[PDB]
This record gives sequence, structure tokens and C-alpha cells, in this order.
Amino acid sequence: KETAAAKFERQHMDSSTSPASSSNYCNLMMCCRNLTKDRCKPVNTFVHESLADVQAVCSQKNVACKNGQTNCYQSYSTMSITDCRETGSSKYPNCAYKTTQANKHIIVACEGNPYVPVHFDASV
Amino acid sequence: KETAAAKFERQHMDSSSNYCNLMMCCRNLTKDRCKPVNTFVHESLADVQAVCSQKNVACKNGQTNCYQSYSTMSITDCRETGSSKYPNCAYKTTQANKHIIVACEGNPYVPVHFDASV
Ligand SMILES: OC[C@H]1O[C@H](O[C@H]2O[C@H](CO)[C@@H](O)[C@H](O)[C@H]2O)[C@H](O)[C@@H](O)[C@@H]1O
Repeated sequence: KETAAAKFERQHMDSSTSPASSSNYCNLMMCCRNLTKDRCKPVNTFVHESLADVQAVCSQKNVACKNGQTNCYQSYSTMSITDCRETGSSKYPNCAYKTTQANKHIIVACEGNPYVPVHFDASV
Repeated sequence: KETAAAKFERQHMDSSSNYCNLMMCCRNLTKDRCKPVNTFVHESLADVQAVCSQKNVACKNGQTNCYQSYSTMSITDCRETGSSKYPNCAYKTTQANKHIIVACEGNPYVPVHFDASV
């Protein structure tokens, strides 16, 4: 008769392998979104909220962009994001990244009609 | 030419899979009925068993042998979809990082029930 301990392991345990762990999210994603084809993009943030909520930021808190422009906007709320940045040993075409999941406000630059995000400026 | 808007979506959007459908079935949780909800923990077995030595808390049923993990653990919640119908069980998969609460018993003292994630 299965023990209570083994029933729990059966119903609930699925330890991830190294290839499947979140720490490898950035390495897979920077590659599949084509951000490592020509050189290693040093830093890049992925945003996990809906597209509606991210597009909505273009009508939220207007802030200066790092480059000096003023078509940047910060979300009023924090958003689930994942920050990818090159590890010290990363070397093109073998780019490597440290994955950091977080909840932060995002700052995006907006342009066009409709006025939507066209550049990711910072997470704060 | 890919638009400026579409380029932003490619480099930066990753909003919100059949993981629950397969695991619920591989672990025999859909054998004669669809178990309605279940949670899988992706930490090592040793780290999960160590929770029985962490924060002692009351279980939902009032027992006093529940334990909450000091740290958040990577987990996946499996919830039956609205269309799910035995023998064609179907689940929505939601990943999270939360503290887990397990009831423990036995010698050695190990988890025997998943009570909640907080
Ligand atoms: O008795 C406590 C609860 O047990 C189940 O819910 C918990 O366990 C599930 C996995 O077995 C989790 O997915 C869920 O988040 C937990 O709260 C049961 O479904 C609940 O009705 C009980 O209250």
C-alpha cells in the first residue's frame, strides 16, 4: 500500500532538471527572440504582464528618457518582469546571461499612432 | 520591415502549458476522475523535506503539524479548465514562486499533505 510519504512525492514532487530550470530562461529567450545573432545584447528585460497593460503605460507617468527625450512613461504599478544581463564569461556567439525575476515599475519610450511602446528604457 | 511596435513586442513581451495536462496524467491523478486542483514543487526533495523543520503553523483543518517554508519555492498550480470532462481531463497551468505549507508526520518526519501556498 503506497505510504503517505510516497503519495505526497507522487502528487507533488517534480524537481526541475538544469536545462529546464528558470536560471536558464534568459539564455534560451535572448537566443529565440534573436537578440544574440550579431553580438550579445548586454541587458534586456522581458515583461510578463498582458500586452494591454504594457501598452497602457504610454498613458501613465511621463518621465525623462535616459537619452534625453520626453516620450518616456513609467507604469503606475510594479509588473512581473525578468531581467537578463550578460555574465562575465559570456562571449559572442556563446552569449550567456544571468536571469533575475522581479516585480518593478517599467519605463518605456512610446511613439506612433496608436501611441505604443517602441523602446524599453529601464525597470525601477 | 518589422514595425517599431512589433520589434518592442519581440524583444520585450512574454505575457503569462500542457505541463499540467501531462503531469496530472503521468502521476495518476486523472485515472478514474479528474482531480480538480493540484500543485507540483520544483525544488529538490531535500529542500522540500526540510520544510518539516521550518515554520510550524496551523493547517487549514486545525491540525498543528503543518509547516511553512521560510523561503519561496518555484511551484506550478494545476487547475481544471471549465471544459475539462473525464476521461478528457484538461488543466490550466500557472507557475508561481511562493511559500509552501505542508503537513508532516512520521519517522523520519516528512511531508504527507500539501496544505497551501502563501
Ligand atoms: O485541506 C487544505 C486544502 O487542500 C487542497 O488545497 C490545497 O492543496 C492543493 C494541492 O493539493 C493546492 O493546489 C491548493 O492551493 C491548496 O490550498 C484542497 O483543494 C482544498 O479544498 C483544501 O482546503
